[PDB]
Amino acid sequence: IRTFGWVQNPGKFENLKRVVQVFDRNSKVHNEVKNIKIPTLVKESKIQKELVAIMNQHDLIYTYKELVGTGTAPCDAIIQATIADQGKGYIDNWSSDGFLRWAHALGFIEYINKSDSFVITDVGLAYSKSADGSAIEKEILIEAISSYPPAIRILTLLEDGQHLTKFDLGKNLGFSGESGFTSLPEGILLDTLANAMPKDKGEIRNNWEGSSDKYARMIGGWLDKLGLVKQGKKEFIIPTNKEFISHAFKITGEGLKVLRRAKGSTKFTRVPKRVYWEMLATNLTDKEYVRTRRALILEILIKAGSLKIEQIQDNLKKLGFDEVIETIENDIKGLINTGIFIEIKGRFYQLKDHILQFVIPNRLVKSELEEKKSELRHKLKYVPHEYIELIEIARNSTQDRILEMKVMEFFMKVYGYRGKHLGGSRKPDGAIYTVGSPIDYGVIVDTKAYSGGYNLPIGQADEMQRYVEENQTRNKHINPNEWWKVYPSSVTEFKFLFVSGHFKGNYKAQLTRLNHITNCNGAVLSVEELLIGGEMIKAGTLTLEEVRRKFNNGEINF
Repeated sequence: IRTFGWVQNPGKFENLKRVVQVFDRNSKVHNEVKNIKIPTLVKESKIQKELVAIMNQHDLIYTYKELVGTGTAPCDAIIQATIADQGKGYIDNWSSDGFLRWAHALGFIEYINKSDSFVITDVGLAYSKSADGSAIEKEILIEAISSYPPAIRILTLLEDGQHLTKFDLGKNLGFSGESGFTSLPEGILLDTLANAMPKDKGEIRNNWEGSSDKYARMIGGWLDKLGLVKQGKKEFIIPTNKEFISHAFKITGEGLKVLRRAKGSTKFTRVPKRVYWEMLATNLTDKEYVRTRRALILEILIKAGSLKIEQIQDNLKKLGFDEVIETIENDIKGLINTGIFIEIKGRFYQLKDHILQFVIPNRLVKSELEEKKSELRHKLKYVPHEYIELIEIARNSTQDRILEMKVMEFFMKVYGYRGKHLGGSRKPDGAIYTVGSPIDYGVIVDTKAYSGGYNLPIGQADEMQRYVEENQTRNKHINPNEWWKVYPSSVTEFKFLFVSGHFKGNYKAQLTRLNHITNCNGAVLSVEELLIGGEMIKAGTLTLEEVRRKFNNGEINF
């Protein structure tokens, strides 16, 4: 199982070409690589004789392995050897993969499922022989990218002349909210930037980003170099101050022409867009099942006219995929969010685009986590479905940050709390409070993504005791950042909360101890109860004064 259609890390277009010119038997690089680079940088004789040989065939076809190899490292493959490092004389198996994913995404090479192999295409050879810097090579490049949905999607989001950051773009890019397509609330990120030390501002301004923010910056950078978009820093007035984001873009004249024609408002047909099963889901545990489900919905829309979600669900069921209307609706917003045009008029959907033939490989049991996503999408009628994605995100350690921001955002936007997300090693992940309640109270929050079920290690319970007491003592020498100022002075009653995928073990004993030392009440909250409690605030069957009483030094269950 592979994953394509999305690249996260930077590379030179001059290196992309070389990667392509290797599948073309009559190019210089092909010979240069197989006749010089490989026998030189590839020591282990056996693989060395196997690779040049493979590059020696008449009709060239390379398997994933032959191109990417393995890493830890020595030269293990073709791509590795045709591209030198940014200093070895070759690149690793990670950067090799980005380049493979990149060549494939723009359509210069095609993937043959089941054979786990690639070959050059029609436009790839033309790209290969194209003169460097010529007007024709540029032409080939712009046509290639126009068959790439995400690029078309980035262009659609800037069509009105808007000036947006990678975050404002990322939130409406791909299958938004789920793992692999996450975006950091801009407003929340600028806050961390405004109160940061000038020595860390740069890293936060450019390396603090969600998956979709990554893709938006990359795709946006591709379009910039081709003249379809213009990258320029966006500025903001953030009072603790002034801040700016350099990864911002704005459409151009040549970009609107490309979009106009891609929409179908021109005298020429649009460029047929390439879509593959491997692009309909990335870092999702159940990506094999989900990829198929979204693939089959695309198909139905394709061979059909105007349809009602119930008919789509109906057509889907015939294929053996028992889905609920809102899962199908979320799957469609993602298709739209990746570059495909599907008009929605009232209760009817109708695809209006030109997509080519893609193969659904091996044509699968729904996992317990997806069934839970399905249950909550068809149950929580007020909760923006995107939040239900936190149930899976909360089980991945690598996702603390987005978990951080997204949980605080839900508190303020859905529950109705005031306050904000803090984060860092000296501040709690968030500090929220109420206004106008019978008893206005404050809350100290800490979140944590963990796989399996948090038992609340004494280490994290240790870090929370520090926040609760610092809000009691409030000494500027102990903590010069006086974070507690976030709270209104009138507030005197505080609570502490730990939020995670789900809890198990003797977490209660930790709560009993912290309550005894600080005298404050606290609790633990599973992400699913966070959502359940937020849909109640909205349904009207739960109040912020009822939450107050939930802190009983145990687990909260609404």
